[PDB]
Amino acid sequence: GELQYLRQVEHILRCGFKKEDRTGTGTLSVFGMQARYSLRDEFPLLTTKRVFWKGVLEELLWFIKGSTNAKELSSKGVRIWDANGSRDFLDSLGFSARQEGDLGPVYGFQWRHFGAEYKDMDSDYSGQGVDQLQKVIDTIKTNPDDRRIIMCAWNPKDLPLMALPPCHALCQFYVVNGELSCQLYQRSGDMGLGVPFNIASYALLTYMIAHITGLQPGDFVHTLGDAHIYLNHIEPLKIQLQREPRPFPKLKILRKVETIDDFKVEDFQIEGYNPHPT
Amino acid sequence: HGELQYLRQVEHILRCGFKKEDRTGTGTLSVFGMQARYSLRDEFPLLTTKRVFWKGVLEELLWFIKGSTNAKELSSKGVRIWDANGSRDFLDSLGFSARQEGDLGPVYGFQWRHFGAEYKDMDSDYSGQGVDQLQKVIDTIKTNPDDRRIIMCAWNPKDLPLMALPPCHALCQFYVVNGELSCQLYQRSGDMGLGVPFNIASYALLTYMIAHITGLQPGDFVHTLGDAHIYLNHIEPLKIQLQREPRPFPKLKILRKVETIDDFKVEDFQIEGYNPHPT
Ligand SMILES: O=c1ccn([C@H]2C[C@H](O)[C@@H](COP(=O)(O)O)O2)c(=O)[nH]1
Ligand SMILES: O=c1ccn([C@H]2C[C@H](O)[C@@H](COP(=O)(O)O)O2)c(=O)[nH]1
Ligand SMILES: Cc1cc(NS(=O)(=O)c2ccc(N)cc2)no1
Ligand SMILES: Cc1cc(NS(=O)(=O)c2ccc(N)cc2)no1
Repeated sequence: GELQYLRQVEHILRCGFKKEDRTGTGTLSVFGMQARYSLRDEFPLLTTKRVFWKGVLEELLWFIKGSTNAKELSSKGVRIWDANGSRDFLDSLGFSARQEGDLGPVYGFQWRHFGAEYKDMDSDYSGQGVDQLQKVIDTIKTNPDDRRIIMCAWNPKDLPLMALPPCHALCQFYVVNGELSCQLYQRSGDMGLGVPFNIASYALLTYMIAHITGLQPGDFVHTLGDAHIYLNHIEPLKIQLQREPRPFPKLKILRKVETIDDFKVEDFQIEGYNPHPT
Repeated sequence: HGELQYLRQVEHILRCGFKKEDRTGTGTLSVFGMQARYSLRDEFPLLTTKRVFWKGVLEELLWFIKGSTNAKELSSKGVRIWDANGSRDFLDSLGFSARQEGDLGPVYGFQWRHFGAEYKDMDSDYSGQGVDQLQKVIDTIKTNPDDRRIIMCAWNPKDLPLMALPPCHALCQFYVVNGELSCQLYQRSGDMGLGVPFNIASYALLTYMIAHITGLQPGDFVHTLGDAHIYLNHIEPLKIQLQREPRPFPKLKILRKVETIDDFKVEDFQIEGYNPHPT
C-alpha cells in the first residue's frame, strides 16, 4: 500500500520537470497522479516517516463542527492554520477589518454551509447554506448506488475571502458490496510534507462515515493535480525511499457513534504504528 | 498508442468491476477510481475503435462557452444530446412547469461563466454577474502559468436542485510547464461505452482552444474517473471492440489565429485523418 506513495515520489524525482512556484523556491513536478490505498483491516498512516496523527484527527474534528477559526484548533495543540490566521498575513490580503484567527469561508464553512453569505467566524450560520457533509451521509444511507455523492470545498465565489485556496477541491464517496470508498481530488500536493497527512485525513473521514453508515471501509483513491517535491527536500526523500515500509497500523473506534457530530478525540485509537524516525 | 489506456480500462472493468445497480435500475459493471493520460502533442485523442460524434463535441463546447442553458440553441445546430432533458414533460417532472421548453437550468454554461449569480431563466441577462471562471482561467494562464489553482468548477451544490441533471464533469484544472498546457478533468461518473470517448474529446478540444489563445502548445489531457462503469447490455459489443486495433489518432487543426475564447466558430476547426473502425 505504501509502495504506491513511494513509487509516486520516485516518479517525480525521475520524470518530473523543474517548475517555479508562488514561493519562488522551485519544485520537481508531475501533473496528474493517482493511488489507491486499501482501508480493509488497515489504516494508511505512512511508516517511512512519522505523520502528525494528532493534527489529522483534531483538524478533521475542527472541520466537522464547521469552524473557520484557527484559534479553535490551536487550543488543541495543533497549529497548522495559525500562521494563516495571523494578523500580518490577514492584513497582507487586505483583511484589516478581520479578527485574528478568522480564516474566511474555508473547509468548515463550505462543508456545512455551502452558498451561505459569509460574514465572520463568529456569525451564526445555522440552517444556512448546503450541509454537504450530512447530505453525503443521508445519501449513503438512503441510496448507496448514487453517483453524485460529492462534497466540494472549491467555491469560486468565496475564493477571494479565504485565507488561501483549498488544496482539497472535492471528494466523492462510493458504495459497493457494503464497502464505502472515497476519492479525493487534491489540486496541489507537497509529497514531502502535506501529502502523507492529507492521505490520513480523508482515510479517517472515510472510516468515520463508514462507521455512521453501517458500512466497511473500502478504498481511498488519492488523485493529485500538481504533485511536486520542493528542490531542497530531495535529499531527505531519497533517504526515505531506501527505508523499507512496515505494515500499516490499524484504526479502532472505541464506541458506537450515531452522528458525525458526536465523534470526539477519545473515540479513536491508532494501534500498531511503528514509523521510521526522521 | 494512447487509446490503449482507454481499452485497458474497459477491460479492467469487465474483469474486475463489481455488478452494481444505478438510478435507472439497468445494472452496470463498475470500478471506482481510474486515471488515463492522453498526449495532445501533434495528435488529437478522438477514439478510433468506435466513431465519436465530433460535430456534437465541437458544437456543445461552443454552446458551453457562450453561456447558454437553452437546449434549443444547441439543437438548432444539429446536436440533440440535451433535448430530452429540456423537454416539456421532463421539466414538469422535476417541478419546472413555469420554465420554457429547453430551459436546462444553471448547467455548465451558466457555471463556467456566471458562477454564484442568481439563476432566473435561460433567457435572462447575466452580463457581469457571478464569477467568469473560463476567462479567469485564460487570464491566469497568461499572467501566472505556474499557478496551482487554475480550476474551472461546474459542481455547484447550491444550484444542483435547479439543474435538469447534475454535471458529470465536476471540475477541470489546468497546468503549464515547458510551454505546454495540460488539463485534468474530474469526471464523477462515466459510461465507458458512450459518454466517455465523447467527454475525452470535449476537454481535449477545450485544451487546444485555450492553448491557442494563450500562445502555448497542448500538453496532456489527464482523464480522472470516479464511478467508471459499463452497462450490462453493452458488454458484448465492447468485447468485440476490444479486439480491434486502434488506428493512429487524427490531428486537429485550428484554421485561423483567434484572439479570445468567445471568438471561436465551428469553421475554425478541422479534424484531419480521422479513420475510426465501423460498427
Ligand atoms: O493540505 C495541504 C495543503 C497544502 N499543501 C501544499 C501543496 C503546496 O506546496 C502548498 C500550497 O500552495 P498552492 O498550491 O496554493 O500554490 O502546500 C499540501 O500538500 N496539502
Ligand atoms: O458527459 C456525460 C454525461 C453522462 N454520462 C453517463 C454517466 C452515467 O452512466 C449517466 C449519468 O447518470 P448519473 O451519473 O448522474 O447517475 O450518463 C457520461 O458518461 N458522460
Ligand atoms: C493552511 C494549511 C497549511 C497546511 N500544511 S500541510 O501540508 O497540511 C501540513 C501538514 C502537517 C504539518 N505538520 C504541517 C503542514 N495545511 O493547511
Ligand atoms: C443530457 C446529456 C446526455 C449526455 N451524454 S454524453 O456522454 O454527452 C453523450 C454523447 C453523445 C451521445 N450521442 C449521447 C450522449 N450529456 O448530456
